[PDB]
Amino acid sequence: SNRLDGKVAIITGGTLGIGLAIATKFVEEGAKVMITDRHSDVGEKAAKSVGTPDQIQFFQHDSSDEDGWTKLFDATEKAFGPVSTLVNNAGIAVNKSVEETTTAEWRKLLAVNLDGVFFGTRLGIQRMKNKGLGASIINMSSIEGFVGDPSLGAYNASKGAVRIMSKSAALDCALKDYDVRVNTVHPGYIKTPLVDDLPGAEEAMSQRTKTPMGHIGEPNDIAYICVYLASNESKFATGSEFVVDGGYTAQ
Amino acid sequence: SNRLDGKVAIITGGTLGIGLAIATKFVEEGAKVMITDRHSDVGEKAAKSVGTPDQIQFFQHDSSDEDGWTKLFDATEKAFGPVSTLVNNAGIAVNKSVEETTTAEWRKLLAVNLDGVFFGTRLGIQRMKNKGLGASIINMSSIEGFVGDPSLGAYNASKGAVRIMSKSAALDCALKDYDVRVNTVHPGYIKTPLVDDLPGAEEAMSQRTKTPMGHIGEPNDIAYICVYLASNESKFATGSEFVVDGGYTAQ
Amino acid sequence: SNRLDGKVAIITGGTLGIGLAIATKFVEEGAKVMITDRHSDVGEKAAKSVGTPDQIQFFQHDSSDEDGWTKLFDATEKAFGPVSTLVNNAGIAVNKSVEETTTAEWRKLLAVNLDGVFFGTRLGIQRMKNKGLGASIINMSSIEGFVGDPSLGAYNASKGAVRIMSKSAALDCALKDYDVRVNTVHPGYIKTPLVDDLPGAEEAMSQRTKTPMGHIGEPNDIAYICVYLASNESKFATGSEFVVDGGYTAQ
Amino acid sequence: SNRLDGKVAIITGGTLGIGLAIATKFVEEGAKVMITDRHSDVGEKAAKSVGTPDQIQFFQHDSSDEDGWTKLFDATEKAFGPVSTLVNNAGIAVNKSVEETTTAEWRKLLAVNLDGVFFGTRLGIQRMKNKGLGASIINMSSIEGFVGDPSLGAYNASKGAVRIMSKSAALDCALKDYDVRVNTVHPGYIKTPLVDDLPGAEEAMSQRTKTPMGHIGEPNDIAYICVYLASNESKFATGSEFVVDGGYTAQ
Ligand SMILES: [Mg+2]
Ligand SMILES: [Mg+2]
Repeated sequence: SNRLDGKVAIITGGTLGIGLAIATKFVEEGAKVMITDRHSDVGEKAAKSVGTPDQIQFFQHDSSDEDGWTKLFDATEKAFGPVSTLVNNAGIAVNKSVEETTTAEWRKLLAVNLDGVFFGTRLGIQRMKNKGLGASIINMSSIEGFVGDPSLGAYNASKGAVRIMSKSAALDCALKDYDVRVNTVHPGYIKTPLVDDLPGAEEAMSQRTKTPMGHIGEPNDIAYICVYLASNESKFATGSEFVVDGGYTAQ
Repeated sequence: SNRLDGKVAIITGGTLGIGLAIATKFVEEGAKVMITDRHSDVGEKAAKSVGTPDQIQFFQHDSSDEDGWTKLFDATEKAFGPVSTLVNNAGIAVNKSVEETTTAEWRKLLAVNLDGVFFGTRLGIQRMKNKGLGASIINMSSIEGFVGDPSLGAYNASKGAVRIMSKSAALDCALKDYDVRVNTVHPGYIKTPLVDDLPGAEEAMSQRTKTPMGHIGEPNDIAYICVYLASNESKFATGSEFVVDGGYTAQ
Repeated sequence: SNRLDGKVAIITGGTLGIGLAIATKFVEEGAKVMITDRHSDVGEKAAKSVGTPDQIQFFQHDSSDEDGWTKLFDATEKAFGPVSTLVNNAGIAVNKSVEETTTAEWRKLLAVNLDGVFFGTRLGIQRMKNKGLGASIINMSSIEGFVGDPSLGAYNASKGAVRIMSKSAALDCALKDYDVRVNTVHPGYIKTPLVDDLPGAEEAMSQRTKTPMGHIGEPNDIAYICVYLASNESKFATGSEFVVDGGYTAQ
Repeated sequence: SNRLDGKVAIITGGTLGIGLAIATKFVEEGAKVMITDRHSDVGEKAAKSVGTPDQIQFFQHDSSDEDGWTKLFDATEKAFGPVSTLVNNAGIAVNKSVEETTTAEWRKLLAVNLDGVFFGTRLGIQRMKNKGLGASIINMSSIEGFVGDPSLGAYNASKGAVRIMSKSAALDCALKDYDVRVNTVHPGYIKTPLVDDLPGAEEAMSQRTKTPMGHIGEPNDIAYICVYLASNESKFATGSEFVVDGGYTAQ
């Protein structure tokens, strides 16, 4: 409890699965939270299921929407004060090999998975630097950021981009003493909407040959590592990659 | 000599520096070559300086231009026969931190560095698969694909994407027995015409803290590794990353 | 608090610096702790400074001493019950390049840094498996396990071995459902007793060219990540590497 | 041809499989070669099957034998002149998980796989530095140096050690302008005599879930990459890892 005391966090795609879990644990640790999503209907209900308006609120926003990012930060700051933590968790997947990926699919996935993370990270640095907030930007990546998958071409590209782009940002912040850390989280297959949208994915990735533990993880598995990265407990961690994949990339 | 016998290669951005060196060594090894770039002035002059039309030719093209990619393959195949080797070397850089990167700069760099490589790789697989050519796609990455640089935000992103996207393509090709290999080359600092126009550039790059050897490489350093990857000598190498950085990433 | 409720942990080299910090946080989180070292004086004094005998105790032991490992587990189990957590933190360093390393120095460093971790890990698996303890083995590595250092030849070797050997153990435990997780922690430069004994050491370590943040970390920086890995919060994390180096390996 | 003109190489375990292939390609490229083996039953037959005494010879030696290393360098230098290339290829494997590994098996495997490579690398640097030979030390590693295997505990450890230890050596040599490069080769599964003796070995290694290409490699696959690393073609490559695993580590 209170591991995130005084923190003010923004979690994109925090109305379901992983995002929702992170929001729940964040509030549980004393942080003010603002979750985002493109569906206001479910948004409001998700925030309320986690806590009261004084601890968590919802803000309709598409991570690929650049201008919206500024409005998202203004609303969050106006409601809870200066933002200190950002979790770029919103993302989509396309079940296509590089060979069979259409340019439309390619641009659509990168708009969210890459441009969106870029927009959030860029603005996050500008808004959270030099304010003694112990700012932390957590960029949700994936095991798909370390290894490839024959049917996740576009996805693999976006995740590999986020992985290294985050290091660049981490270095710049550290070298300029911005008081902003940047790190990536690389979830292995986790029981969530994105995976439960990928035909037979959970069954396939439960096989011992894919996930050594013989089962996939749960949203809280990612929420806990995010709490650590959001808290001052990891004040010396920046530009690092934290994997929680049940052994997937160990073999 | 003849380490690339019978090969037909396409080299984007092969009219200068690294690209030109790869083209030179490729022809030298018996491969038919087609180099590209948007500048026909230097392009046509470059091809002729390497060899005659029967061994090497120039094709004006912007790697970011999707439709052009099909015309590029048709022209090459029409001149030398079925393409068997593709080197995605064309790329640009922006000297900006993630924080100071404009969306215009971001999209412009990704259009060439990411979309361009995606377009080439996707079309390459479709055209070079299942033809007993011993097809090989070499995606030029960088050390900036392994580690970040505070002032190369966008660049880092595109190189990180190419790095993992290439593994995806490598896997799909192998698993489907397409007879197509996909690997990435990660050059460290290389002494090129552009580098010479920047006062103190090579100087800073040669600092022991950056490049342990105390000096940067030359175009041929990258050409030689590309020869190996283009030849049947590396028929068992796919989805791998080959670094030639003077020890940059060793420390 | 109580993030390690019911846990029984063994921490080698837990009488000073990092080890002592891990022990402090562990007890603080409700875990019973047994620290080890070769100096009884400092050891007993250390345990008592952290807590009472019912929560923490000391056991004189050399991690390189194979037989002692069994006595260490028996004493810990006899005092607090079945061991569920093992932190292989004891290690030594030699300031020598590979070229100038004597065979005696080489064997001496590997005896502790490699054999010692092997002994603890091997026995740990045998003793902590299949007991519903949520067992966790944390092998202390280093940034020197990812990158090399011209003056830490032997050290680099032992850290590189621990890094991959741990993945092997992690996989075997997961595939056999031993209820035992294995992960490595890779600290960057940390303000340890040794570092403070070397005039100007923290200075060289703090150079931006080495640690981007401009300063080294503190013992608690490593203790916090160890708490996460020891708790059920990371039940889906195994065979992974967690880095806390102030940006050292990011560049 | 003549890609290793003037080179004088030593290849440990060069009387069979990979080692023999490397020796064959080296001589074929103009290098003088000395192959070693712990045993002498095929040493002469092997060298003679590759070429005449003026191009290749055999020297009985156990890589774990420290003193023998000096005699090996003297014999080679006496026969062909100053050694310029060293390939630490001799190694052994134990099919045991970390949990089931005996201390005897542990020490035995490390003596050859780790100590042996250390002995060769250390002496190599001392003997080949500052002589304008374009010296190159190639330390044979494995995919088991990047990822773990539940039944190769000790093996994983030794390969992870060689992987990082090599980087240390590479840095020291580069920083001190020793004119010695150090790199590692990480073969995936390779069809070797030993493999043919294990029933169903190639079958299990050819599973798509293990090797995406659906088949393992051959000795020449490793010989070719070694030629590149031994020649001046890779004068700017040092401290790097070169993987040829048929896509094993790509997924
Ligand atoms: Mg580095
Ligand atoms: Mg893998």
